[PDB]
Amino acid sequence: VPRGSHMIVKNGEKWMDRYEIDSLIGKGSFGQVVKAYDRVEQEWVAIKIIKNKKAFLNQAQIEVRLLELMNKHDTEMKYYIVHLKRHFMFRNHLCLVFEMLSYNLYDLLRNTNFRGVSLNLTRKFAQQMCTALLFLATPELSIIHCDLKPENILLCNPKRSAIKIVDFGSSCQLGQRIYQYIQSRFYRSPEVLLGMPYDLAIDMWSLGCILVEMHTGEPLFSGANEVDQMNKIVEVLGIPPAHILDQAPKARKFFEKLPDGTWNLKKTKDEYKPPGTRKLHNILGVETGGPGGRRAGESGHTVADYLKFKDLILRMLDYDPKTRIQPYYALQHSFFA
Ligand SMILES: CNCC(=O)Nc1cc(-c2ccc3occc3c2)cc(N)n1
Repeated sequence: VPRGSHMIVKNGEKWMDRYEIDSLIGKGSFGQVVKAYDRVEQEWVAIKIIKNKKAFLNQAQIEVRLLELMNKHDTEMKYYIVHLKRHFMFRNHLCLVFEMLSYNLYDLLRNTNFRGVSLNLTRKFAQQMCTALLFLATPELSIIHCDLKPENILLCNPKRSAIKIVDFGSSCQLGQRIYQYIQSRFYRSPEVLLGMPYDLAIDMWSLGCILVEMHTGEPLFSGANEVDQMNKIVEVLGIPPAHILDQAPKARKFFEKLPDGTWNLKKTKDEYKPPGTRKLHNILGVETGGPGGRRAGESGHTVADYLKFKDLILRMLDYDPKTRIQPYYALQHSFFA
């Protein structure tokens, strides 16, 4: 019986006279993902090997349940989610076999030297991701991904724009609270930072942050910690509405109520641009040739195009989860006309 939690996986070995292990795709907290040739079906597969650890096995069984639940819907919208082919136990690990995909949107950014992809490619990713979130919002699913980031969105094919969402290991359904901390820090919604109730709208917040990053090459809100995260959000979007902060268990982690009932930023221990002064209009370079002016004198990057993109992003980055744009309405936006 092995001591480590990780499965020993030797490149070139063959599992169950079926799966020819080629290479490691990536390692994580959960375990690893290996590229393997399925000799029975004659196709490449990504095998997700879960660590022999109770927390990770629990997460993986939830991910299996949610993926199988999505599998039974007929809609074309379901193909924006990675397809789980099968799962089995092997050398005492849960193994999930997925369709082989290409590299992730962070790798795509690194291949641009973090200068960003075109607004035309950003629009394509945006439409597919809004369609995927519409699928998760199906009432019988009502799945909150809770970890949307460039690394969990993968190209199907390296030469094409088709994408899929992977990793439902931190996911839950509408009304559940399972994990102390949720969302990757850069992509973490205000409601989660403020310890407030969360629904499917937190995934739309993450998408808004991701889409700006895909076009600029840099994270919109790159917090070192939760206080820095909230402060960088405030630089762009201003002090959150009073009706939110007044109900927020963790309002006083970031803000203080003054005697008039108005909220300001909490004092530092002892740096940020004033609230609302880091305008998204200028981050995107709407009037100034796009990010760093590098898009002036390309097509598909007009002021008209940028204004529609910014308007949609700011609807996705609404502080109020009740009024934040929902996938159904985002798809009708003139940005997609
Ligand atoms: C490191 N981030 C975690 C992670 O890789 N998770 C993950 C990855 C994959 C997956 C599926 C197909 C793939 O083709 C190439 C890589 C790859 C990963 C699927 C699921 N459900 N979760």
